[PDB]
Amino acid sequence: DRFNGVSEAELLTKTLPDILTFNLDIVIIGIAPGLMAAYKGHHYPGPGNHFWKCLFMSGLSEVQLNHMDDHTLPGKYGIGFTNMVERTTPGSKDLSSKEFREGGRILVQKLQKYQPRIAVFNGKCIYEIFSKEVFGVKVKNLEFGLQPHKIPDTETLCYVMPSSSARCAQFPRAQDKVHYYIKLKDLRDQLKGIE
DNA sequence: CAGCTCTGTACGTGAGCGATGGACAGCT
DNA sequence: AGCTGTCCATCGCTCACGTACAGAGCTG
Repeated sequence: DRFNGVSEAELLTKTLPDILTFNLDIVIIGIAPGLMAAYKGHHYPGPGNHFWKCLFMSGLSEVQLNHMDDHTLPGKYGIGFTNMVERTTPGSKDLSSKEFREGGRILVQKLQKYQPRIAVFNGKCIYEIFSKEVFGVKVKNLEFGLQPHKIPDTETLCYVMPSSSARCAQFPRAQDKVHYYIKLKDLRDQLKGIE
């Protein structure tokens, strides 16, 4: 067993709650919660996931944080959390086309409410669907980083990063993703100097 | 033909897991 | 000196909130 006696079937019935507030700077949008997040009730508890490590190596967090700290982030730092698909999935390749499109609609309504300065898509696959469904734009070479469109009727920017999951071989280490988190830290700073 | 879409497949790290064995202490 | 167990170091192994790209099958 990997979940201390809790069956994987029980975990798929559990959900992970969003941590959203008004006047946030950053909203971290994951694909869908995984088995460990459903179990813990916290964001990115995967012992090999790069999220908390990249958030420190980049300087967004001044100390080395963990999943139990996610609830302190909206007030201490200005970071929020939400997901494209709400349902617990053991992987991104288990989700269906309809599910993501249902999620894209429910996600855009959330962003139009809370209105963060930057919406961070923790995964490229979810921006592919979102761009097509919300902006009617399907481009050949989709890239990471700052995107050209703002969330409809808001001033929220769209930032895309490789998934913090250790699954992708194209960015094998946390060190290989850290660059996007630093460039995100710069965008937050550039925007915070509005005056 | 040229450009598009949908789908199948391969790819690097490092963390946790269960199996295994060598060190070492306690007892004859 | 012989025997027996526990502790822990370590091996082999799988897996993680994906990504990119080749190719078949469309379509203009």
